Amino acid sequence: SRYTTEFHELEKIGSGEFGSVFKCVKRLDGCIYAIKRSKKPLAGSVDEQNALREVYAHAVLGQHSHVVRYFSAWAEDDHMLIQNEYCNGGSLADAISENYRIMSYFKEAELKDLLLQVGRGLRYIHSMSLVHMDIKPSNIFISRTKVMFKIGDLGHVTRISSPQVEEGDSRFLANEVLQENYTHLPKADIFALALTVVCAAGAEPLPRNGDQWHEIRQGRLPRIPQVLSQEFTELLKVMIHPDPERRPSAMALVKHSVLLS
Ligand SMILES: CCN(CC)CCOc1ccc(Nc2ncc3cc(-c4c(Cl)cccc4Cl)c(=O)n(C)c3n2)cc1
Ligand SMILES: [Cl-]
Ligand SMILES: [Cl-]
Repeated sequence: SRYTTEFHELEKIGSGEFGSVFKCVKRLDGCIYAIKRSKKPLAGSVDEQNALREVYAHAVLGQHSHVVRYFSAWAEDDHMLIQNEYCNGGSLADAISENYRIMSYFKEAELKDLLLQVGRGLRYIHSMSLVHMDIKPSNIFISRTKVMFKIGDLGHVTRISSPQVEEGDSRFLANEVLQENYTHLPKADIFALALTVVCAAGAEPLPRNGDQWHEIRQGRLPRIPQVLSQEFTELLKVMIHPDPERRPSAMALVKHSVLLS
């Protein structure tokens, strides 16, 4: 078994439809990795093409400081194993839940930092003519010890020039993608990033549909209980503009003074 030969398993850190994710130490280098272990997808299934999008996204991208690093993938014993960088801070979804548990929150400066850093990850992905298509808090990961945010799960990554769109979570989905308009996909990532920051900011749980859903896609920003400066707030609001061309590109985002300050 390559998995057991190369690695010692420390604890399960995720599970779901499939499979599990384990925190492991690699024996040769003594470093900690996250390894996703699952039953090998049925040939031709959605789960397989997700795994395919992921491997081939990595082949294009290689490494970036705001993208969760993909080291290796292999299959053995009717399982698929995917080795990633371990982010010791968990996902942004975890951190938001923990904030509610203990009644903490992200200060405005910390929210801007989140926005800027994920923006930097999108800038790189977009510059390679890819789009992520599943930005949301559970796919943003956190490395600490001083904090780095990284984009995880490239399973929905597709090409701008020949997009195959597996829709993401309807809570974070821009209206034009739902309308099967795939001509501005980088701006769907920007949209979802705005709502991701809004979630991080303490907003009520986002609607999956209904009037509240549609109101959001009209460019109306959900209520945020923290007082944010008006400049920060207006930047979030423009990121969910109904006209995607009025949303900033990631390039424009990471040069924004409100964020760099
Ligand atoms: C620490 C105790 N707890 C309570 C929250 C259990 C879960 O806590 C976590 C601690 C750290 C992480 N970090 C982490 N770091 C990297 C990955 C990478 C993948 C990943 C992805 Cl997104 C795609 C393909 C392959 C992999 Cl390994 C992953 O699924 N998870 C959960 C990942 N998780 C998480 C929870
Ligand atoms: Cl098993
Ligand atoms: Cl641009």
